[PDB]
Amino acid sequence: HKSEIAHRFNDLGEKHFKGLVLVAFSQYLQQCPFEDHVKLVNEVTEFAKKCAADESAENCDKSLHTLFGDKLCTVATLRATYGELADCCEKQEPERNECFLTHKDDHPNLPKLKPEPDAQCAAFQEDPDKFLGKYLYEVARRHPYFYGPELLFHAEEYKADFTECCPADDKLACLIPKLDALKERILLSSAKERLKCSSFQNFGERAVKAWSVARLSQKFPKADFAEVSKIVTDLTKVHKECCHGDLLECADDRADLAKYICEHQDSISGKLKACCDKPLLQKSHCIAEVKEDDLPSDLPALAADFAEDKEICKHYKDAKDVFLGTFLYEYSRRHPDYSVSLLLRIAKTYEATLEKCCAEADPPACYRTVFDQFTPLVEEPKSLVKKNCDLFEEVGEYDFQNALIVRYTKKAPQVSTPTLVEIGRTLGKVGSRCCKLPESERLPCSENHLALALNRLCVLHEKTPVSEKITKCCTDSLAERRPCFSALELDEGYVPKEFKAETFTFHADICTLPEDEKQIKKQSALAELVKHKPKATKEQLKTVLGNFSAFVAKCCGAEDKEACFAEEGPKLVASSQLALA
Ligand SMILES: C[C@H](C(=O)O)c1cccc(C(=O)c2ccccc2)c1
Ligand SMILES: C[C@H](C(=O)O)c1cccc(C(=O)c2ccccc2)c1
Ligand SMILES: C[C@H](C(=O)O)c1cccc(C(=O)c2ccccc2)c1
Ligand SMILES: CCCCCCCCC(=O)O
Repeated sequence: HKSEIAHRFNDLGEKHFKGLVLVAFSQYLQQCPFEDHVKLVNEVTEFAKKCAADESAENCDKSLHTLFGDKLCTVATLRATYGELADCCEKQEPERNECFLTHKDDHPNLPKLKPEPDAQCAAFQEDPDKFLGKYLYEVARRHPYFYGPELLFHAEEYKADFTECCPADDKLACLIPKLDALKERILLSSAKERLKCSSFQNFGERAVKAWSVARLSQKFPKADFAEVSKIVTDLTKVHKECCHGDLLECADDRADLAKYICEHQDSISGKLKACCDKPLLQKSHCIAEVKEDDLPSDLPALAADFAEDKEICKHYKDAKDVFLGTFLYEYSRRHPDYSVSLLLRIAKTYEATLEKCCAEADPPACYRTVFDQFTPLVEEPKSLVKKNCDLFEEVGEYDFQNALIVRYTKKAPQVSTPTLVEIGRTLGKVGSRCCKLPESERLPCSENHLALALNRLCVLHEKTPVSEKITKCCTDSLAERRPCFSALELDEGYVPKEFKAETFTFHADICTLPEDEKQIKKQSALAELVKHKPKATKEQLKTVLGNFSAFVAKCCGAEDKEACFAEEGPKLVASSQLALA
């Protein structure tokens, strides 16, 4: 391949090429308007077309990193708007691309995307290509680590909605509950992918491989070790490329893997039939979200190879990577009822037991009971899910969220109120999605979603560290994160936050808000109560938050709303300090 840009343009096609180039530049240049990005994509596409025609032509032989970085570094007002990226532009490759990746702005703090059914249908009918382009741009610049090919698929779902609802007489009623649905899927898809890039960033490639082996083995328990290894190998390279901004290489390798899985469908899973008779982007997405295959009847007993065999210490010392790899593969297949992080905890415990037993006088008598060391690792998560799902089913999403906000504020009262509310709210919505499932599917649903919310929190903590306890849980071990976070207790060294009257002061503006923005104001007050009175019992806090809810409802239903807030507000504040003693 003489011209790498021609190669990728030839393989991907103009439509997807333009999309992936837009995403690539949007994820870095988050402040630059859409119009300006379009002009940048047009110039890049023109260069690809020229190179596709004559591969010996000017600068066509240069690397994709060279061409990308050179182009990024020609953008108007770079030093002023993107001072960090501007410093990278001094450097040669591969140092320059490495600098770009380091200084990629994680949370840009742009306004929330509000659907405009009338204006967006108009823009869509006017020019749909540009309308889809704008969607890629808006999502890419808000989620800088979003997988290029996956975002193209979400753009198709976005398109499908707007083709279906714009013809309809009523638009708002048609689009909002679909665009609300699409926004959740974007948040989850973005979160899953941020965990993969975070895992690479924080724990390296060996951790991503072990996670993938565990997950694919659960999804494809029919597949043999050599098949899982092949998929994990190819998928890791895909994940590495997409996470490191190599969208063109990534889109191509992802398409190839999807083509391989579907060609070898019969020996991988019987659930891939639906996925494999679909178009390109829909196929890849379907495989990624595919239901776990039925357990094979012929899954082998593991006690013989991993507990009873007299030469395991020999197998461990000599054939280590294969032996531990085979264990993780085999143990994962037979436990779709376990979370990925639980399976990696069990693997780490298997290894640790072999280290100990194989250093001592009679190893076989020692490691014979290795499987029984897993029992505690399975019960701790199973109990917390049973316990939290009982609470959720009793009190509902709102009070469950409030329960979690109190729990975490007490664990980490140094963390900002918005973050505490966001995390407690998110893990509340986990209760809503997961607790209503069959009891066996709860733990994986819960602890896998917990991994997404904890990764979120750990990314915010990189931006603004507040707690050494949090830094340790976030950086020490991927497998041990949730346990480490669960282990945290109320820091007895913490100084109760100085009481600001203004903090618990409410006005009539609260009454016009939708129900969830109302909740957030009160949930923000709950966090502030725990911050001022952290030794207050969970029951004391439930009482006071009740008084705040009663007060808001009373004054929002008043003749003079502002006179009610102004009169009753200070009284509620004063009595609450005494109630939380
Ligand atoms: C509007 C402009 C164009 O089309 O010149 C443009 C610039 C960049 C990306 C894209 C796209 O993603 C896209 C989406 C659907 C069809 C074709 C392109 C489109
Ligand atoms: C690095 C990244 C990728 O490898 O996916 C990427 C994204 C978009 C475009 C290009 C280019 O090769 C390019 C070509 C000409 C001008 C500007 C960029 C490269
Ligand atoms: C209802 C139940 C109880 O009190 O035994 C319970 C269990 C767990 C946590 C909490 C809370 O902290 C809480 C605080 C305010 C509102 C809602 C829940 C309450
Ligand atoms: C700083 C926020 C702490 C969040 C801990 C979440 C762990 C899950 C739990 O045990 O509830």
